[PDB]
Amino acid sequence: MSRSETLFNNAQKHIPGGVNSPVRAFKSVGGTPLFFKHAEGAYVLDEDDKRYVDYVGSWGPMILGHSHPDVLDAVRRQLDHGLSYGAPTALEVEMADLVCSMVPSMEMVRMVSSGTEATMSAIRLARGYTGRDSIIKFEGCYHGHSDSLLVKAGSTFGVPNSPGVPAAFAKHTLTLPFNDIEAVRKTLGEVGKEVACIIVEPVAGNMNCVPPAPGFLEGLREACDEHGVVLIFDEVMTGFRVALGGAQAYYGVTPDLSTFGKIIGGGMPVGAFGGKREIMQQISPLGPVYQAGTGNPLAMAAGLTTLRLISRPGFHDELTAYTTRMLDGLQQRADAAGIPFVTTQAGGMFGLYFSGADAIVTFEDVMASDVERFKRFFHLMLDGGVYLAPSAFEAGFTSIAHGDKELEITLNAAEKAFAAL
Amino acid sequence: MSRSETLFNNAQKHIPGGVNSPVRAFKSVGGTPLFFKHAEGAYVLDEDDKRYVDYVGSWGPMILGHSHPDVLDAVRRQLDHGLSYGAPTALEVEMADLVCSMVPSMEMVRMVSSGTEATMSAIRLARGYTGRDSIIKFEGCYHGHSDSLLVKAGSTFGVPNSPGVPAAFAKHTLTLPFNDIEAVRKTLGEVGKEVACIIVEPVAGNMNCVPPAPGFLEGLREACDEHGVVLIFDEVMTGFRVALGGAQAYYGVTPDLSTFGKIIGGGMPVGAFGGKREIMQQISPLGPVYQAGTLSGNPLAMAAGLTTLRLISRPGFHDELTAYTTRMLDGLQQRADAAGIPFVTTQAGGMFGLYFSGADAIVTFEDVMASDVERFKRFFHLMLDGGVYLAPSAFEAGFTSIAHGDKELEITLNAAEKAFAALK
Repeated sequence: MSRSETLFNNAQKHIPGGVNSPVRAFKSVGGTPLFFKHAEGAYVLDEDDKRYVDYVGSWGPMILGHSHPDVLDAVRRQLDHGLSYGAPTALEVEMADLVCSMVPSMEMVRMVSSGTEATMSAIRLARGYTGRDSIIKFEGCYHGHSDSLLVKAGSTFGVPNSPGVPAAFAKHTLTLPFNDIEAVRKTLGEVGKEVACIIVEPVAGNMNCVPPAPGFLEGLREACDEHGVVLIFDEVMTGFRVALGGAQAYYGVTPDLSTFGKIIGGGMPVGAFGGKREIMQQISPLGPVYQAGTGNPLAMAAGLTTLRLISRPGFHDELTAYTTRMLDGLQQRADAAGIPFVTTQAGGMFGLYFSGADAIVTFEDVMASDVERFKRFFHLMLDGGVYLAPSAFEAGFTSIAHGDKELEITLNAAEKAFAAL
Repeated sequence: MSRSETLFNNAQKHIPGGVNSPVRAFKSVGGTPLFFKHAEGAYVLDEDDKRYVDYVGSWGPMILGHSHPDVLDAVRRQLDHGLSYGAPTALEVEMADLVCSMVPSMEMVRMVSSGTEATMSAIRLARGYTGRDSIIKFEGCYHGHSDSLLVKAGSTFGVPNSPGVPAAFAKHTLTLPFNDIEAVRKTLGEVGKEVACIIVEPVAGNMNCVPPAPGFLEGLREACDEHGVVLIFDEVMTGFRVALGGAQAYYGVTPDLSTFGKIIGGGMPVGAFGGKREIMQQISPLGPVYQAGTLSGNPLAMAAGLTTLRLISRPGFHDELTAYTTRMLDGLQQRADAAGIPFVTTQAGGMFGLYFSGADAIVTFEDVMASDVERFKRFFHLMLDGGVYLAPSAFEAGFTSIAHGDKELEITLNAAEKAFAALK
């Protein structure tokens, strides 16, 4: 019995399912989860001293690799001055200025504790700004588990998708198909006067990685313009990763509000929301809209260091090039083994699919892929020293620490895994 | 033009109101906020290098004082392994076991990113467990700014209290007066079959410090038992501070769920919810209820929190905090009396409240609102002049730390004597 199996057994007594984060229980891939105790560069180390090339990166933040020495040094130096205060700091001013200089759509920005809180605040601001109650989201997108997002389409605009959520809290949420601009236009033509905002992951990352179809994001911008709707980009995963200026820069579409995740905290817990000044000015204390969440200096220090380091010229081109080499090598080995396989990519974000589709465009494409084969592939890849996302429905992430040695390990593991399928 | 004034002016361009946390803008006390750059023990240092005796303690977490060397050392050693070295960790098991051993009502516990998300999860679990939709909260209590809590009483149970919140999201939230057990019993007699939970700060901390009236928490427990309602204690501020086992231990009332934060990350952002096993086991992945605020225990918060929780378990820790706090409040009262300034205080362990009021005691939210809030604002700035940093709001509890000793008491009392002399 391994150290991870022992910890997992012991964890069950006081932690539901043995995990604080549900996906970590391996229910989406089978087996018992690995416990980790160390990470460095492109690698994570489990409690049984096995080292894996990491393609989760704590779900996005670790674009510099784990334990980048400049980031760690910045946190170490900040530690001397205290873990937190109850009051404003110069670091928070530096961070707000830097983020708004890097992402032009951000004219003002707020730091909060999480992406979930950032979503709550952004939608509430959109509702306050427009005087409208309803929102549009897309099936397969994730913006946090707040009650009015725990909903599916109504056959009332929405109905709860899980227990503990009152029906009334779902009635203002419309759920439309990702990458279906005509459905957006039709819905806004019918009830657009009621819709405060459209929220979207510009690259979906929580139904595996699904990039936007041609014209989709541009169509959302135009439809929102025409109907007076606030366009919200959820860049918790895509921010500073698909490109320096995020998916909005990469695809050239400017939202009214954006949410950002732990990358701006260099890996430490944090979230942010920001965007057009006229909308942001409604937030307390100068405006009447309450904020969900009430700037940790370690996260600010880590994030400032991280954002400066990834501003090096060519950073995302290098990251993109590694990712393409990896996906190319995977496709080559899947083709050689006769395994239907297709990939998606947006910068340092990728998706792997056991599917015969020519391209993954819709939620239906995702759900139609061979999930059971992915589960087997995941465990075969663990055997080869590679740690993919433990779910067929989660995007993967590369880091600047991934180099020739990690690519060789990854491709050799995949060759053996494909042979065993 | 001080460094803090320059920073506040520069912060306005890209941060709304110049602050990330609205109360930090000093709108509740007037003037412009102090920016801080260092803290140690009982002291905070502003950007102009003035030191203040601190009674905010980062709003609760710093019960050991700021920058406790053993806590900092634990974070430094944990740093050697990465900011987030992944998936479940042994530290998270160690934390869950320690919390449930220290707070016996917690049979299972989850760590999340904030107290706001802990509340969202705990209320959702209560709704799922009971099959009921409505909640009871108390006027003046704060559990996070989620939509269904941004509500006031209806004259439909609740209505939104601020813009951007649909009316439908307020209809299931009932608002009752804190410390009024008879109003709770009347409400449950009328609509109890609709009420999934009562959520309460067992000591109110977000309308200044208002301890529970005799029989109030016991009455909530009896009424919840009678009506099949889940009792939720919000111990984000009271937890590990009113007593080692929280306000639930101090007052001897056991809730069905509790929320925690602040002290359990040692100063780092984190929140938690936990309680009865039958309720908690509904949470994903084994049960059907979705969790708000998933972020597997970030290791620096787990290391800082484990070290903190062990240090505050030292024998007599909270007795020492209480004893300091009583000397301080007695000395403030003496000096206000000497100056002919109406004044009353509240205390619960390492939490306290200062009130410019002629009331014999502060029991209700109306008591808090009736007090002389403008005098508090003047008092706050006079205390800053004397090197003391109180909570910058007449509606926020104050906090003492184990680092507060004779020197800090002397500074605090001498500052207050000068401040009371300037108030009239």
